[PDB]
Amino acid sequence: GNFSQACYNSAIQGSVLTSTCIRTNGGYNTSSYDLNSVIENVDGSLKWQGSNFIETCRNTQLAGSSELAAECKTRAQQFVSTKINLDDHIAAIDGTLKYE
Amino acid sequence: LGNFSQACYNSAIQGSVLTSTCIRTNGGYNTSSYDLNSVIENVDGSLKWQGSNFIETCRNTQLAGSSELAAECKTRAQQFVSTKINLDDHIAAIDGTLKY
Ligand SMILES: OC[C@H]1O[C@H](O[C@H]2[C@@H](O)[C@H](O)[C@@H](CO)O[C@@H]2O)[C@@H](O)[C@@H](O)[C@@H]1O
Ligand SMILES: OC[C@H]1O[C@H](O[C@H]2[C@@H](O)[C@H](O)[C@@H](CO)O[C@@H]2O)[C@@H](O)[C@@H](O)[C@@H]1O
Repeated sequence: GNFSQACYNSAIQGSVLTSTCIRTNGGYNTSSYDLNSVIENVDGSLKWQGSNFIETCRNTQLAGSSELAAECKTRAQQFVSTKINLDDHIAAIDGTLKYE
Repeated sequence: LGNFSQACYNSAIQGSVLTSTCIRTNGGYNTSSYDLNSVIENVDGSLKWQGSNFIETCRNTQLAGSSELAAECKTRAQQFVSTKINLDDHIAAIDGTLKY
């Protein structure tokens, strides 16, 4: 992961991370990644190893340079605040965001 | 700058998914899909960017023209109204793949 070490100007909109990432040989590339493919809402907590969190979470934002923050529903249908460190698994490879 | 439709053909919408066949940077074609539920919200019956999960409260999605998502979305008063959003605002063709 550790995309924040290779990328700047990051943003979250919905479930999409956008960032400007350095290419292997010099310049930069504007990249995006749909985190809904790799993050699950498990009883109100954002977790890796699943998908589809955006269906039951709201108010997604980037906190700091690499944390996704949101408000997600528990199984009992109550919203709680939750965060996950995207640097755990999101990398930049030759300027493109990828899940590792 | 979005504008995928300038490089893409045979686009279709099914549920929240856009699929299109786009010309690659150096030639040939690639087909890819994009889950618009990641980045479009239903705000009181109107589709808007800067949110997510419109599909939960919208139905009858289709492609209008070459780049417009048309749908019927529920207002706060719980009635379906027609709405459209131009996917060229934010969806681009990047070397033949749809990206935000
Ligand atoms: O329904 C979509 C939802 O399914 C899964 O989440 C379950 C649970 O962990 C959630 O707390 C509640 C919230 O209503 O929904 C499900 O029971 C996950 O796959 C989740 O990512 C997804 O949004
Ligand atoms: O419930 C899912 C729904 O939540 C949000 O939409 C709200 C509002 O704008 C809609 O008009 C009504 C329709 O019932 O629902 C909510 O109150 C948005 O996140 C929307 O994308 C989503 O489908």
